[PDB]
Amino acid sequence: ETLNGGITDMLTELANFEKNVSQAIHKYNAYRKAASVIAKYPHKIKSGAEAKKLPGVGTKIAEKIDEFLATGKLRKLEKIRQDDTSSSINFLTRVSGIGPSAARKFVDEGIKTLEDLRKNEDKLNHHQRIGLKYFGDFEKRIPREEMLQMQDIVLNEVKKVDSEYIATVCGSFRRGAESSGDMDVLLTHPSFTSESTKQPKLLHQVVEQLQKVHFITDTLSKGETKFMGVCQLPSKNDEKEYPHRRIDIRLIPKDQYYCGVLYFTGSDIFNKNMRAHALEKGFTINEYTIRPLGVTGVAGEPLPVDSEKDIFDYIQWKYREPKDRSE
DNA sequence: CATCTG
DNA sequence: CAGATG
Ligand SMILES: [Mn+2]
Ligand SMILES: [Mn+2]
Ligand code: NA
Ligand code: NA
Repeated sequence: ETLNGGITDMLTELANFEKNVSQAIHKYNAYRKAASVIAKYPHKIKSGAEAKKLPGVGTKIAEKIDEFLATGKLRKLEKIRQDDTSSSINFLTRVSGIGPSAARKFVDEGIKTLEDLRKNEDKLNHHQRIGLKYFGDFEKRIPREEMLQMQDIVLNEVKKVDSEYIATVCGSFRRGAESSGDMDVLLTHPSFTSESTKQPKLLHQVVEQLQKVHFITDTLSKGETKFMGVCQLPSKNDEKEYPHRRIDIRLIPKDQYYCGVLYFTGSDIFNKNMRAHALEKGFTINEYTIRPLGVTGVAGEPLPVDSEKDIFDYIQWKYREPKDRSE
C-alpha cells in the first residue's frame, strides 16, 4: 500500500502505455497482474530477483525493477513521457467519444490537439463532437449543491409523467460525496419486469420530458434501456450559466431495481465485502439479483427483494445507510 | 453490457 | 456483422 508503491506505479504507467499506444494487450495485461501481485506483497522489494520470485513476475519486469530500484527512474519510462506521439494519445483520449483506437488514427493523420480536432470536426462523429464541444465542462467535477438541484428537477418531472415511476440517483451522490462526476439515474416502473416484454416508451417518455423542459440538452446514445446524455441547470438570472453535465438514465424491470440500486451505489469495496459476506450467509449477489446458494457446487433462484433492506436482511446484515457504504 | 458506426 | 466507446 506504500511499501511497494513506485514499483506498482511505474508498472502501471508501463502497462497503460502498452495497451493505449502500442496495442500490446498481452504486455499491457502483463504489467497489471504484476503490479497486482507486488501490491499484495507484504515486504519491501529490495531487488528484482526478489521480485521475480513472484508469480506474474518475469525476467523483463524484474529487469525493470532493478533499474528503477537502482536509480530513481526508468529509461523507457523517460523516453515515453517525452514522446509526443504517446502524449497525444493520452490527450485525445480525453475526449468523450475518443478511445485509443481513434486516438491512434487521428494522430496518424496529424490531429494531435484540440484545435486539430475543431478544424477537423468533420472526421468526428456525433458523440465525439459533443465531447469536443464540452471538453471543458466535461472535466469539471459536479458539486453536491448542483447535484441536489438536478436531482430535484429530474424527480419532479419523472413524477409528472407517471406517478408510478421510481427514480434513484445512485452514484456517490447517493453515498454522501461532496461532488460527483456524472449524474446516474436508476429507473423502473411497476409495469416493467424480468418477464414483461418490454415497453421502450417507459424510458422515452421521460427522456422527452427532460428535454421538454430543457434539462436534457443533447443525446449521446439512446437505446431502449439506456440513455447517455447531456444536461443543464437553467441559467438563472443571466450572468452565471452552468457547465454542461454528463447524464445517464437507465430503465430496469421493477423486479431487480434494488439489486441494481444497491449495486450502482457502491463503493466497489462496499460491494465486494457485501458479496463476500453474502456468500458466507449462503448467497450470491450480482447487479440484478440475490440467490440462495445450493451446496452441489452452486445453484440459484431469484430471491424476492422490495428494497435494499430485503437484501441485507437476507445476508442477515446491518442495514447500511448509504453514507456508510464506504467500505 | 448496450449502443453506434460503417 | 465486428469493433469501438462508455
Ligand atoms: Mn457517477
Ligand atoms: Mn456513469
Ligand atoms: Na475519451
Ligand atoms: Na478477431
